[PDB]
Amino acid sequence: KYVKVQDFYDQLGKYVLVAPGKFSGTVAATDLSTGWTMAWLAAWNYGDTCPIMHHMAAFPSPDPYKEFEFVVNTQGGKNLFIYGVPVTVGEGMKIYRIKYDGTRMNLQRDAAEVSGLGLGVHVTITPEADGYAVGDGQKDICAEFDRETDMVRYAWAFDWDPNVKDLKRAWLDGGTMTIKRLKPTLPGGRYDLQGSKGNKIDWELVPGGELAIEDGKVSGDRPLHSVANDALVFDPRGKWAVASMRLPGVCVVFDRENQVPVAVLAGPKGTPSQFQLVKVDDDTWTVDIPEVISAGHQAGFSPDGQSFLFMNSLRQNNIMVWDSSNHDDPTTWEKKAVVESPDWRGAYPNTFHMVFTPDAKKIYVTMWWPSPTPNGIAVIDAVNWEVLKEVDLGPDMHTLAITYDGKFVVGTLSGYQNTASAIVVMETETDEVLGFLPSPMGHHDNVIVPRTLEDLRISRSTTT
Amino acid sequence: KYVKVQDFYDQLGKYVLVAPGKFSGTVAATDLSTGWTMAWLAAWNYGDTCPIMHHMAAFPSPDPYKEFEFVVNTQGGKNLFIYGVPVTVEDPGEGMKIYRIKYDGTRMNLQRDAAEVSGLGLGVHVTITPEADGYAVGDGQKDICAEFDRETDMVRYAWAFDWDPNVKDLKRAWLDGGTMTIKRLKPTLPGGRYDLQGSKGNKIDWELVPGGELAIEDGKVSGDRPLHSVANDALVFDPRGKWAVASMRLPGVCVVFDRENQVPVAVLAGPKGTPSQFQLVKVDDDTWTVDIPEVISAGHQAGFSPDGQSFLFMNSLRQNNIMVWDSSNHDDPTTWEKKAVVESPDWGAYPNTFHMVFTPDAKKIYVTMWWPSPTPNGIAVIDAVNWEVLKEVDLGPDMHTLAITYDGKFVVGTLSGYQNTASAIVVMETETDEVLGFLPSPMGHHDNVIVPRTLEDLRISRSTTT
Ligand SMILES: [Cu+2]
Ligand SMILES: [Cu+2]
Ligand SMILES: [Cu+2]
Ligand SMILES: [Cu+2]
Ligand SMILES: [Cu+2]
Ligand SMILES: [Cu+2]
Ligand SMILES: [Cu+2]
Ligand SMILES: [Cu+2]
Ligand SMILES: [Cu+2]
Ligand SMILES: [Cu+2]
Ligand SMILES: [Cu+2]
Ligand SMILES: [Cu+2]
Ligand SMILES: [Cu+2]
Ligand SMILES: [Cu+2]
Ligand SMILES: [Cu+2]
Repeated sequence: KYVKVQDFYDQLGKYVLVAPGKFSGTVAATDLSTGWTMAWLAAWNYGDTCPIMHHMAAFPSPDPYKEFEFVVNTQGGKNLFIYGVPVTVGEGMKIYRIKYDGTRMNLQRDAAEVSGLGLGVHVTITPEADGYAVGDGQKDICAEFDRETDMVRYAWAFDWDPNVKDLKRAWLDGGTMTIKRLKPTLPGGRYDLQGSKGNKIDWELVPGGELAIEDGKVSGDRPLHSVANDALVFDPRGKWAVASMRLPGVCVVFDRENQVPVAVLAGPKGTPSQFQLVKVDDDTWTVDIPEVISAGHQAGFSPDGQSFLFMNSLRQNNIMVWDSSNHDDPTTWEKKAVVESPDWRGAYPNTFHMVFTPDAKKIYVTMWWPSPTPNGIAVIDAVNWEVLKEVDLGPDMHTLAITYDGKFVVGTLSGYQNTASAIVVMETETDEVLGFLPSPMGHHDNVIVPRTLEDLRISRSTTT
Repeated sequence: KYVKVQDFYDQLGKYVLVAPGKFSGTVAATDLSTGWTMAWLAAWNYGDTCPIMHHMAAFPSPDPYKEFEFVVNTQGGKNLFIYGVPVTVEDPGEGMKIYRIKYDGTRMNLQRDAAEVSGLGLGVHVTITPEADGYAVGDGQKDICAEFDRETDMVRYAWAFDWDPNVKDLKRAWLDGGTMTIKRLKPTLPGGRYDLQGSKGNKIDWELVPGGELAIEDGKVSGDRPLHSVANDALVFDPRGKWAVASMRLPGVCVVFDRENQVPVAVLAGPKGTPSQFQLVKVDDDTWTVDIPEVISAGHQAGFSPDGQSFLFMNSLRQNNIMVWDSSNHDDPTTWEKKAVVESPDWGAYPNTFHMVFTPDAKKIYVTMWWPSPTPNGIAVIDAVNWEVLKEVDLGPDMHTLAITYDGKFVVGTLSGYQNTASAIVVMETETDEVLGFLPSPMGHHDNVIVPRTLEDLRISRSTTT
């Protein structure tokens, strides 16, 4: 007579959802098979004073219900003032290490404290699970870190040198981006880059962002020199990592072990496949970009690593795909398809998160707009590189994760920090929305805890 | 062939849940007909220094999807060190804020701290007046309660309470009895305002915990005046109007008050094998006393059936039961006689039974069964016509409040993981009392409400019970 919600959870299998809350200041893991919050943690409790918990990634655990670790970072400073919240008040850029122990979440350490390097945007796990990487776009630094020591393996620092020394034309009329090896300054191999240290801009570029800096609405010490770095993502086949740079519309493919950049991929339609990487000294490389056609954002590899994706955003909205089958040489990576839609012609929507099915035949991609247009999810034919369908969901759509058996896509909507928020679930057989679960959180990220190294091919490792 | 969770919600109705988060420092509204959080707020975002969001009560609105308003308080100080979380801030904000918050159909807005308006900060239960024309808050660290005007946030009246133990050692301070003083608390600053914000007036440094009466007796509760505590909890209202009843955990008595004339009228004695009442004696225009010979159990949960004929006060700890008064004589609460106890062979020291909700017809009540970790907590279903336990169901760690859908169809509760482990929203239907399931809830809720539509709704919301 009465409808039981456990009938709903039962289909989804034995999977743990974890998501950070941005302005809520909490991080929260959820049992998708019973509907319980297994545990949550509020950073304010540990003396954090802008706990804007931002991006996160979970390491594989052979049994998440007994134990899992993940990495979650924060933002602070003037990131507080960006959204709808009439705030009346900490630099953020903390890299917290946290273990769920079968019962509670336990803060283990701040790794930006250990390493000396604080970084505010995407967190990713290595394909080996022996490390993680973070990027930040206020400092324009990404680094891989060791799992065991929380020390930096390599860090890279990026600078824009505009052709036109004015914020309106700084990117459009092109210029030169410098790829620089960033080395420690402090005793014991530590950096002096915690919190604010080394910010070029006093807050992260939000969506629609590149215009705000162009038009001068974004203060800081060096905005003419921003490239806004977002993510360092991983080739699921090892060796390579790719740093995405939002403003000049490029990714750089780094060699992981040899600690060198190897290819610079060009994002927009109307550019070749790659630009031309140019060694200056041992620590320094450059790349010429005659004009920037569009700012890009989302990047990621298919889980077999045959395919490599960048989202152009705003000036163009599409998905750029490269042929990445040659594991051997990323200089040989060539454009193979572009994903466009008639519905992508305007300034919005934008496509800033994704997940693949494990068989590499579909992607699911978020579709973002400011209030009030509702946001949603496009389904991508990842073989034919075609839009299959677009379902509208609601306000402020963020990330997408997928249960590892390929069956459900678990997403977050985060209400611009001030309105409706939720977890949406979508089955992947016929892509019907099964519905929404209460998520009183500002999530800009979400994971299902993975069990295996292979699981990470579709977690927060290969894509953001 | 897939189950849609939308079908779960489609049955629930057009109801809107609100719960505060305690150590999560957040408050959220959930739409029970869709799954969505409608909005959430994070107090830290407003320079709140200890955002332990604590008790809440919501005002009726013709359409809560268009607008509702609520009241939410905070705790600060050594309350932070109470739980399993190894908080690291040693010298936290004082809490005792009283937030007025409006949901405008899109978001939550912090209106004002009513405790800054009035000068009177209070940390425990928050309840709405049944004319919905104000609210009340109580507090067991400073043992004061008070009704506020909804429109000015100024105090209508405030009562301080103080204990004078027969035997002046913390072990015997309540068991060997004593005398409680009820004192009219008048404002001492310009603008009709009190000087009682933050930790001001604290007699002990934390609200006593369930089972806590022992911990204070043993000298384990620090503070200025631990011997002079009564641990006031709540000021709940007769839904017929007229009376507010104040609950005192350590003496095991509730004081009935005339809300319009601002005098106490009765003192109801909680424990089995005490009379109905104890003699309320008048000293002067501002001061009453009552002698309690000996205090045989601490009490906690206190409130009224939706029709006002019954008033309940749960003994907790030394006895565990539900004490029930014949409260039908709305003209004269000196005539309120005990008519029944509720017992259970499986009640006690624990479980501790510290929240309740009635059905709108006043036929059943759902009461919380609380234990420390790891004993499963849950809900007991009571027969309120016969005064018997019908059923108990096991749910999970750290059960807290109960609300009910206004058609009377779904009890909706919260479990709060001790601030550190599992937490959820619980749905249970009232026709045959089955547990329909759980909804993620990442908060340490000590309260939750369903936003009422009418004045009649409130009789089964945060107004009559806590
Ligand atoms: Cu982000
Ligand atoms: Cu310059
Ligand atoms: Cu991003
Ligand atoms: Cu190879
Ligand atoms: Cu967004
Ligand atoms: Cu973000
Ligand atoms: Cu996002
Ligand atoms: Cu209903
Ligand atoms: Cu309480
Ligand atoms: Cu004394
Ligand atoms: Cu209470
Ligand atoms: Cu009357
Ligand atoms: Cu509790
Ligand atoms: Cu409670
Ligand atoms: Cu409480």
